[PDB]
Amino acid sequence: MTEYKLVVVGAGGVGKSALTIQLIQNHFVDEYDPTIEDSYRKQVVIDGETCLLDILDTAGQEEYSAMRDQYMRTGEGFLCVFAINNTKSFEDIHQYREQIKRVKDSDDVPMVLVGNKCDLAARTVESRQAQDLARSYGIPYIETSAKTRQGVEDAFYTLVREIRQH
Ligand SMILES: Nc1nc2c(ncn2[C@@H]2O[C@H](COP(=O)(O)OP(=O)(O)NP(=O)(O)O)[C@@H](O)[C@H]2O)c(=O)[nH]1
Ligand SMILES: [Ca+2]
Ligand SMILES: [Ca+2]
Ligand SMILES: [Ca+2]
Ligand SMILES: [Mg+2]
Repeated sequence: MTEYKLVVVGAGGVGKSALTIQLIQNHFVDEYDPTIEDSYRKQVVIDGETCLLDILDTAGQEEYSAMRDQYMRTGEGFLCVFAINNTKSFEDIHQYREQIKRVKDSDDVPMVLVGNKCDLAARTVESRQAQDLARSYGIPYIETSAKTRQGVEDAFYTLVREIRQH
């Protein structure tokens, strides 16, 4: 079976862990525990292929972002996450993308842009704005909620499909 090495990156609090944990363990994490670096592994069937997802959940806080560069180097695809109720996290995305380009030493890295927390009504980032950004990078935009499960499978699976196009 093929292994896919997925990396989840973005600002602190945007819901990286919650998204990952919702995909792998099928429940919502209500509390906020800042992440250092954790991995998860699940065998899944995606478009007929049995594959091993290896997911690295990275830190978003400056204080906890110690070995992040080194860990991200082996990533085959990256989930770039912001929260639709946090404009600064959307503004920060470019910096995460620049870091992926450094760490992979390449212009062409499989990525998906993710607007998380789409269950909340306090939207400051409109879909159209995220779509444009994603369009400039040549990647898709998917909105997700880790709370309701909406788009969660779709976002990670799309990322596998992006890696397959590489
Ligand atoms: N309503 C809602 N809340 C969410 C969602 N995703 C995450 N949260 C909430 O936001 C907080 C932070 O989520 P978490 O996954 O820890 O964020 P993170 O990106 O892994 N934080 P860090 O970068 O510090 O590791 C948690 O209290 C969590 O319940 C979502 O889709 N909807
Ligand atoms: Ca819970
Ligand atoms: Ca602001
Ligand atoms: Ca606005
Ligand atoms: Mg986390």
